[PDB]
Amino acid sequence: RGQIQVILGPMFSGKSTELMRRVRRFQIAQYKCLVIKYAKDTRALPACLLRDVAQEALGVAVIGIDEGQFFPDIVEFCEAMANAGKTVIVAALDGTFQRKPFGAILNLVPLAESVVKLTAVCMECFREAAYTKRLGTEKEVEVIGGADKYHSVCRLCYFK
Amino acid sequence: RGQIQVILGPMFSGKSTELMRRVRRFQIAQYKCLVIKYAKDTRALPACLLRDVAQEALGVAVIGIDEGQFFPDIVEFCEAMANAGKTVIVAALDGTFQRKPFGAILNLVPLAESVVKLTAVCMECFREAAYTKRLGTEKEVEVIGGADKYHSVCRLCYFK
Amino acid sequence: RGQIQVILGPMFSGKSTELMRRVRRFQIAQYKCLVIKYAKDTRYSALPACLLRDVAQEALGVAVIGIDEGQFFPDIVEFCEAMANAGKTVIVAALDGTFQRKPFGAILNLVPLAESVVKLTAVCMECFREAAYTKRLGTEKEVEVIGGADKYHSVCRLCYFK
Amino acid sequence: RGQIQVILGPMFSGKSTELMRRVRRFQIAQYKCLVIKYAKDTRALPACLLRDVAQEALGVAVIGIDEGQFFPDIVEFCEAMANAGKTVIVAALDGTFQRKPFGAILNLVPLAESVVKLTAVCMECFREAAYTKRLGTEKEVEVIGGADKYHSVCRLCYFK
Ligand SMILES: Cc1cn([C@H]2C[C@H](O)[C@@H](COP(=O)(O)OP(=O)(O)OP(=O)(O)O)O2)c(=O)[nH]c1=O
Ligand SMILES: Cc1cn([C@H]2C[C@H](O)[C@@H](COP(=O)(O)OP(=O)(O)OP(=O)(O)O)O2)c(=O)[nH]c1=O
Ligand SMILES: Cc1cn([C@H]2C[C@H](O)[C@@H](COP(=O)(O)OP(=O)(O)OP(=O)(O)O)O2)c(=O)[nH]c1=O
Ligand SMILES: Cc1cn([C@H]2C[C@H](O)[C@@H](COP(=O)(O)OP(=O)(O)OP(=O)(O)O)O2)c(=O)[nH]c1=O
Ligand SMILES: [Mg+2]
Ligand SMILES: [Mg+2]
Ligand SMILES: [Mg+2]
Ligand SMILES: [Mg+2]
Ligand SMILES: [Zn+2]
Ligand SMILES: [Zn+2]
Ligand SMILES: [Zn+2]
Ligand SMILES: [Zn+2]
Repeated sequence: RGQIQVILGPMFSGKSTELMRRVRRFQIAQYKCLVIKYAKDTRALPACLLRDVAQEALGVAVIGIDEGQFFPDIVEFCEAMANAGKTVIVAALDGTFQRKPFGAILNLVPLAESVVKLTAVCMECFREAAYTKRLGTEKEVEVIGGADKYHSVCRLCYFK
Repeated sequence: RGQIQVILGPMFSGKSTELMRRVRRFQIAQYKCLVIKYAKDTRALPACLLRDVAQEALGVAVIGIDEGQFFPDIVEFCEAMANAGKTVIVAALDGTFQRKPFGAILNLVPLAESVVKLTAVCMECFREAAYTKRLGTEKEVEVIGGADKYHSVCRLCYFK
Repeated sequence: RGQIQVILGPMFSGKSTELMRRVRRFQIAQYKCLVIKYAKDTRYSALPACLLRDVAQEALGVAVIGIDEGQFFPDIVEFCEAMANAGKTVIVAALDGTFQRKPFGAILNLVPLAESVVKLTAVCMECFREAAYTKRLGTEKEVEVIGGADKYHSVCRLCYFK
Repeated sequence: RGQIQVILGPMFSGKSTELMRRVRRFQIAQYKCLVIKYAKDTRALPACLLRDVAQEALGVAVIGIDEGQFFPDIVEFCEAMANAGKTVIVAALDGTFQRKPFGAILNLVPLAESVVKLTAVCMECFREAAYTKRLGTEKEVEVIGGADKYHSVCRLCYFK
């Protein structure tokens, strides 16, 4: 009985922490677990493509993926692992700094048995934040960074 | 202080009921409300394009949209209404009978402050259902119908 | 495989609507369902009862039981626990707090027995932010006073104490 | 604008982890935070009574409380702090090993703006667990321990 669970939200909403909470629940109950992280975010197997890690994932019952937006093969991997009877849990940004779909990640939603969107605190007005604002002027989608380069932000502060 | 809330799920998960629950909360507190329904679902203003109802929506504080996947202008409408300070609540299928994104509806996710995926009961094995199976052989995406044409289904029953 | 699900929240949060949404999911899938309402709440908008024991026999022939306004049944705990242990799905909509923000009857005893517990939210009728509580408008002091928005406001913390 | 949030669940459901997730959200946004833990669970200020820690809590905007069931003054403390404009977040067991209310903790529910009940994995059948079973024969409520002394369990496994 396989499954895909998706944890969405802006930056600073605790997506990775929620991923680990969910994974630890199975681990403490003696399930074999594997967590995959995107190798280029360096601020628990590192990977750039999920296929590079698929043999390790096959010998496990529960798979966690952190920063799923950066994996070009996120959809085919999760779907194949869930159909092989694995529980797959994915933490990911739903939107880029432009509030557009981040990579292929939203194609998981129609495939998922569970989808949640977490919330952050607006770093500018301190209300609830749904979005991520880029502070600099860089235009490319992939720019690795933390609170130095990004603010979690509400709708009003996003457009300010 | 505008916002977009999205209620996703397969068929038979009570998306419309949850939309009404949320809308009634505001209405009981004296907010002016408008509910829009897709005119072609024959099975509360009917509409085929949201632009056709934009004038009525402008004089209201809370807008509910049922079956949002069928409006080709869902994204621009919701984003415009939320930026104009309105609370927009959207009930929508996330997936077609093929478990692919239904129209443009997933582009709302990165723009929404709240996203939830509801669950149905599998009509074939009676466990939790996340998907919709088409019973017949028709291949086009838009085919209006209820439990006579569709089953809410789990992963296993979907592929049976 | 029985179950207790609990839907909490202040007044005007849509607890009854969420109850019905959950019950209809099972019904549309061919499960036999029963909904029980508190007989003394005769407000405009499904078996009426004052004690859940009085409808136990009907409940035994069904797979899914919904209970509206569970706070008013003195036998809520033993009924739900017995039905869930007999393999039924029991769904309970109830106020968690009185107008005094105190536990409403025996209803919180269900929480340690329940596999699912949610607390819904209302809109503050005085400042229009999120409301978690119910304020009584009049001066009556007894717990049980039936009424709607004529007698009660859903209210935030600050408006509750105003 | 003060607030009480309550995180309930059986053992091994990640209540502490969810508490920290929520606290870190505020901290990363520059709020002053304090976390209080029950001093007698020695498996972040330790305390036996919340009143012993009330002066520290007054100089802070966000207060987290771990294992709230063990503080006899949980209700008056949280209510007082929330009315003073603080955000109070409480992780706690809802039920003892006998599935009875654990201390005074349920009296927080009618005072709280947010209440959630987390789930664990059944350590005996591996389905969803809502309860905690004591493995030994000791009869007193307070017995500190982990997976050595307790299993998270479903309804059926609880009564087996
Ligand atoms: C918004 C955005 C982020 N990023 C990068 C910045 C970060 O390195 C990474 C975000 O990782 P996350 O793990 O999503 O960021 P986080 O740790 O703040 O979130 P959480 O607390 O929820 O775990 O993605 C982009 O490259 N492009 C973008 O448009
Ligand atoms: C799955 C699927 C449904 N449909 C149609 C069938 C229905 O008429 C409509 C589904 O609308 P819904 O409002 O999703 O159906 P519902 O009433 O069961 O929903 P709920 O109980 O959650 O309120 O879309 C398609 O046209 N194509 C598809 O691929
Ligand atoms: C708060 C409170 C309510 N009541 C009564 C008033 C109502 O008759 C009943 C509350 O029923 P509800 O069904 O909780 O109220 P509702 O129908 O407005 O809420 P929802 O939208 O969530 O369904 O209890 C008391 O008798 N004493 C009290 O202290
Ligand atoms: C069920 C139960 C637990 N305990 C004790 C045992 C532990 O020391 C403590 C457990 O509190 P928790 O913090 O709930 O234990 P946990 O670490 O499993 O929690 P989580 O993973 O959700 O963060 O309570 C009792 O004393 N009596 C009881 O009846
Ligand atoms: Mg991260
Ligand atoms: Mg519908
Ligand atoms: Mg009601
Ligand atoms: Mg703990
Ligand atoms: Zn802001
Ligand atoms: Zn099935
Ligand atoms: Zn208010
Ligand atoms: Zn079990």
